[PDB]
Amino acid sequence: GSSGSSGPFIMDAPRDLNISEGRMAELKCRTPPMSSVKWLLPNGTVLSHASRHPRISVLNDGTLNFSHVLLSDTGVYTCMVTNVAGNSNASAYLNVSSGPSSG
Repeated sequence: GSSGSSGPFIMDAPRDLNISEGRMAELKCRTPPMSSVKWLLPNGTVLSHASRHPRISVLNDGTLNFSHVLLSDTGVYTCMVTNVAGNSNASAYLNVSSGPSSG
């Protein structure tokens, strides 16, 4: 993001999230109309609306849902945003702990 008040072309940017393994997670991310939204994985790859990934599903708004995060999914994700006006991207970390959140 650059100096100013408006900022990048991301109404909503993702932030470090903490979830357990085998649960539904989501990355807060909002993108404007007529824009290319995607997500890069810490494993060396990128997904997008087109992608037919079962777990990693990119919603319209531009949110990254996870049917069930795995201990191997733990890492850092980056959301790319390309628009005829400008280009911007954000990052975030996802923690996956094996087992539920109870005693």
